[PDB]
Amino acid sequence: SMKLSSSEKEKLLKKLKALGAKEEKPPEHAQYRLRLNDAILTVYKSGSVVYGGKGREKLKELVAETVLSDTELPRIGCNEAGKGEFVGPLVVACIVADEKCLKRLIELGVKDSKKLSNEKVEELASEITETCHGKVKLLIPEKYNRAYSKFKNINRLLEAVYREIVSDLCEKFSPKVVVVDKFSNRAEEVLKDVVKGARLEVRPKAEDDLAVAAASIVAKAVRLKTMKELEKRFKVKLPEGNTGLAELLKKTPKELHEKLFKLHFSV
RNA sequence: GAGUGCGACACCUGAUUCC
DNA sequence: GGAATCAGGTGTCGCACTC
Ligand SMILES: [Mg+2]
Repeated sequence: SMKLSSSEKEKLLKKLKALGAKEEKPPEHAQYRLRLNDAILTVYKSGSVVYGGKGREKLKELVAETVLSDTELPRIGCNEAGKGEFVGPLVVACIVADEKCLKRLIELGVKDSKKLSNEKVEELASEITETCHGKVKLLIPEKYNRAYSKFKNINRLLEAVYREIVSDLCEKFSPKVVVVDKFSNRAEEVLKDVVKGARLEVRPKAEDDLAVAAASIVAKAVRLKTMKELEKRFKVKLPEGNTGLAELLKKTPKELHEKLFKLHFSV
């Protein structure tokens, strides 16, 4: 389920009441629950909005209208995966959302990839990339390790990667807003001068933004796909996160380390 | 030692909808 | 009994940064 902002929750509630919806007793941690005919809408205090009952089409459209009314388009959301994992690639993804893309993300109930299973992520990423334009920078470990040699700091590397993608996408698409996770204290500073006239937002919990969340899903799916390829390529079994790393280091032939791991890590 | 942000991974428990 | 959605919480492992 997607996450509504504070203003959207309030505007959605008013809108649904204004066309007759009946308030019902909300479940634990929910803000409100409305019935419209036989369709149920539940909005959690977190902002997550959940459809229930039957004939959910009218509810879905009303939510879409609400989110569309206060979301400036076109916009870009930016996110990375594989940053803190010793094994496998670093992936930076940016998604450009126009109206058709935004409506799609809403329909899909898109949210932060951290809250999604692997199968859900792969499924959603293909739905996303079928509708939205975007750009992905993939750094498999062999490439990552070379890039890291020049930067000697992951934030500096991330800055360079984001700066290039965002600059190119802004020149091409000229969005009204650019939103990105605060991945370093210097990220705003680096991105400020490549976004042209767009409003730039660098902030924590950036995945509350639909386009940022869509980007987290794409970046994560690219990582998962690459992890599988690395496994078949080097005939090795790999953990998606940081588990069993000391043993994995010993098990893995030394000449494959630069091809599988982020060597600068101390694990 | 304690935090913040980013990246995760692995679990527990409760609620809701539909069949 | 099955599919799914949400929420509150626990632990572990990394890079960067602050006190
Ligand atoms: Mg991410």
